[PDB]
Amino acid sequence: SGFRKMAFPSGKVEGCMVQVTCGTTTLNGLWLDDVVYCPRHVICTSEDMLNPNYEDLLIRKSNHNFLVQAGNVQLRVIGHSMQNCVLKLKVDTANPKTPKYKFVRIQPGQTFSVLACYNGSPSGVYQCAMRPNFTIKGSFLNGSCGSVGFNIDYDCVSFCYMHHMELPTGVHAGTDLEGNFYGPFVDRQTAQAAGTDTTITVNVLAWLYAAVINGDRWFLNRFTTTLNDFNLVAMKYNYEPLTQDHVDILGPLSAQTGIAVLDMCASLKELLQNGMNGRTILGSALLEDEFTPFDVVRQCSGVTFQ
Amino acid sequence: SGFRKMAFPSGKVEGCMVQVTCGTTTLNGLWLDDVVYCPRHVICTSEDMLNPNYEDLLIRKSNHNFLVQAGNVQLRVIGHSMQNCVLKLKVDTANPKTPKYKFVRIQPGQTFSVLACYNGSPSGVYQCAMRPNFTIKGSFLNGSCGSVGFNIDYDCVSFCYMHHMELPTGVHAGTDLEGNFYGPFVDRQTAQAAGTDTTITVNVLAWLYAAVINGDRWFLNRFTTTLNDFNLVAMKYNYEPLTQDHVDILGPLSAQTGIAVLDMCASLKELLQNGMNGRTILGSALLEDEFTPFDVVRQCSGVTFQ
Ligand SMILES: *[C@H](O)[C@H](C[C@@H]1CCNC1=O)NC(=O)[C@H](CC(C)C)NC(=O)c1cc2ccccc2[nH]1
Ligand SMILES: *[C@H](O)[C@H](C[C@@H]1CCNC1=O)NC(=O)[C@H](CC(C)C)NC(=O)c1cc2ccccc2[nH]1
Repeated sequence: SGFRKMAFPSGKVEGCMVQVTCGTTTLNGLWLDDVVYCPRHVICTSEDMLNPNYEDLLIRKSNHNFLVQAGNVQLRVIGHSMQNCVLKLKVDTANPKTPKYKFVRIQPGQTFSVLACYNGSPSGVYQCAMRPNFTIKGSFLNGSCGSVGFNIDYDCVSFCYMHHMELPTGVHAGTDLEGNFYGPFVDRQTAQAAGTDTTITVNVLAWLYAAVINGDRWFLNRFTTTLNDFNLVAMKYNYEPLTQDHVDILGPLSAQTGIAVLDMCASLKELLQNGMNGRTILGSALLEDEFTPFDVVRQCSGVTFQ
Repeated sequence: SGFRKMAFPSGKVEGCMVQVTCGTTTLNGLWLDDVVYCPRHVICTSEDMLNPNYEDLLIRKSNHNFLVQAGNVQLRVIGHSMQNCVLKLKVDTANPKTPKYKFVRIQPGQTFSVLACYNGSPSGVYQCAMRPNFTIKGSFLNGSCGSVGFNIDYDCVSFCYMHHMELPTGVHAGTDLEGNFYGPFVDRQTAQAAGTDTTITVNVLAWLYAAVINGDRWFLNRFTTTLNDFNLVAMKYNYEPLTQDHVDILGPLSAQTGIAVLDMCASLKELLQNGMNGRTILGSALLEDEFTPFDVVRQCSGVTFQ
């Protein structure tokens, strides 16, 4: 029993982190096979960062300009290219610790583990969700760029995120491993807006199911509702609209608990309309939206990887 | 910027987890050098667990009764002993992945990372605090026993916790790596009480400092207070009393932020007396007590390990 925000074990990713230095800027890169991947803004001076012409800046660079260090060892750069907002450095040595991996672009509302790194050394791990507005609520300081987000499926690491930026609102933005930003952001030193941060309704419902499974049922009420009526409440509270595919997703959880999705929608409606009256659910005084249905199932049925 | 519950990278510990089977009971063991450590209740039948005589039960066991599997490989048990509530199995093979390690017994209020495991395979990692009442608020199912808690200091893994039990209240109990329980608990299948769960006052203050550092300052008030007066509020709210050593601990954070500890105590007093008025601090509608001063500093100054 019990329900916690849980990250994937981080050992397969730890072995892939390197340090990348160009001039004075140091950040993290990901070393898979004979390629190191890092944020292209590593080539920027403090001045360049305001309005960079990355193509011109990259032109002035040669292989030997890039110091790629994996521990106390220097890798030899034999090639470089820019892909969207990521730099790919070709090196002469395949990473002997390369795990089975793929690059994926995750959808809003999905979760992943971040391995927060500095100077190519892992610092810590935590779980994040890609918000509907394509930001994450992380913990990142200067030096953290190039830290990656990932899921583990079997023995296969799916990399989905590389860290680039912090927004004025204190949230975080970055790219997939092909260098395309999640959301509207650009890699330039300007204050940028993510827009309204809507709540991941399906995730909240998953978490309510988790609560029930774990014996917290006080918020269950006598009422039911309809999708359209529920959503008419959702919209008001900046909740993502609930689709029928969302209902299909929640199906196993509904089935395991004996509680209809629309009944749970009704209980949620009351919580939105009434708040929680200074009570808690799974130790929180707020509705939590950063667990997927999958996350709930896996944690409530003790799934593993290796 | 940003502040998250963060675990240590788990790679050095992943390589130390094995599976231990005796009869039908399977759980996790920790494989360091030529010794595997696991909960002694692995030797129990469902019946035995009610009122076990571990010495008698262990007598009926021989080396060959213990199946220790590290991946698809069986280790050879050449010796067994009981130390308090932990079994030590001597095996013929030193773990080639043994990290630099020590066993420590942590104090109430300190944090550690849990690597939650099933069948000797890591499932996930999260941060916990040892509560004043010697429990932790984890996520553990049947099969999780033998999962370990740890800190990383440099390249040295300090193991501090092994999982044994879930209490009626849904919290968790276990031992140090010498097999002495944290708290009053015993390894028998009886409902056991942890007693009043007091709040780690010094940790709450650390977290308020973290909030300030991160720009959330709304709860700062115009007032100051004294230790004795503050504590007279603490006691009422089941907060651990604040000592002067606690003040010394918070010294750097006070110093970095320009906010006196007793001023912060005053702000805390108002929050205890007034609540939060449906506002949040670092994304929480509750006062958080599972970050140490050290945790705050390290996360706010990006400390690393490898
Ligand atoms: C890379 O390590 C670093 C990560 C951030 C530093 C603080 N927290 C972080 O997550 N990224 C940057 O420093 C980037 C670099 C640009 C060129 C992509 N800049 C920003 O995050 C940035 C610039 C800026 C300007 C106004 C308001 C916010 C803001 N954020
Ligand atoms: C070991 O994997 C297992 C871990 C718990 C199962 C559910 N969640 C857990 O964290 N530990 C046990 O099953 C132990 C075994 C005893 C012999 C030490 N038993 C309990 O946790 C237990 C027994 C019991 C009886 C009444 C109320 C609570 C309670 N918990």
